[PDB]
Amino acid sequence: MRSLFSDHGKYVESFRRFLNHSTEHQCMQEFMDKKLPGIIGRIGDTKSEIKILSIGGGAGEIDLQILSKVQAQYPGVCINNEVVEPSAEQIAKYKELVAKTSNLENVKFAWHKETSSEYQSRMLEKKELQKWDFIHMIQMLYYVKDIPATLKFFHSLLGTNAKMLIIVVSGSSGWDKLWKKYGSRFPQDDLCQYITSDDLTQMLDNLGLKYECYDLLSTMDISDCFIDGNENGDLLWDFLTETXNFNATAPPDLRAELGKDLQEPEFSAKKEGKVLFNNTLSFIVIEA
Ligand SMILES: CCN(CC)Cc1cc(Nc2ccnc3cc(Cl)ccc23)ccc1O
Repeated sequence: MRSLFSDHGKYVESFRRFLNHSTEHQCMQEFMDKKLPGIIGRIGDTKSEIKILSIGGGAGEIDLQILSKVQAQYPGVCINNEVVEPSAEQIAKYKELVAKTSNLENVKFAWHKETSSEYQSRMLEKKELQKWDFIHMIQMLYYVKDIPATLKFFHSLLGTNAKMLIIVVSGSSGWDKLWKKYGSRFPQDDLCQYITSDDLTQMLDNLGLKYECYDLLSTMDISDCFIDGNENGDLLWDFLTETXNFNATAPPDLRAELGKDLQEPEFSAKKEGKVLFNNTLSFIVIEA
């Protein structure tokens, strides 16, 4: 088999179906509306500029919502939103989104086509480290080589009253169960780390950083995954397994097995007929 990250083709397409078959964005949006305002309430205090660093910003749809909340707390204040993203493709999409979005006059965007790691190296050379008021790393620590070094470095970039938000799947999610029970069944992955909020809180504890973690239930409708002849299902199987052509490249044993307990209370829930895989998310807020 081959990590999904490989075939850029389906990698991007399996994710598309994921969002259309999950509550991932609704969950995040819920967090931005109910919890974020309170979290960023003082990051702009005494500042004539608010610096926001988006690590791993994809097309920026969540980025803009966060910006929305920031502007709401600090009307009139210029916002400098820098985005660190290696994909020239995501950057292009992010830009087009920004161009079609109204009420962004007060915001200056900057895109850095590189990984958080490269960004780190480049900054460490500079005469001095620049501070940020808000840094967010949404669903991307999975693709980082050195997580503790990333957490420690970006936390060191936090200014006075600054905050750092991290989002990854929760340790109580179905992903955690899925990775513990079938982890061995798959080959080593130099392109992806299968970590959850449990791994993060452990690293944060040892790092001695102050943080708070909130969990919000989220679901992934994996119904189509149980219909042999279904294009969408097969795509969901790739995402769910972080594997290129899973059904086609995976031992019938692993396949038949997974498709069995993927319907167990252990991994999913059955409501309205649908099979809802546990996609519970964790929102981690770190203080300067
Ligand atoms: C390695 C693990 N899986 C899930 C636990 C994590 C994971 C990755 C993502 N991000 C993505 C996965 C696959 N293709 C993608 C393609 C694009 Cl253009 C942007 C983000 C992607 C989103 C949610 C999520 O939970």
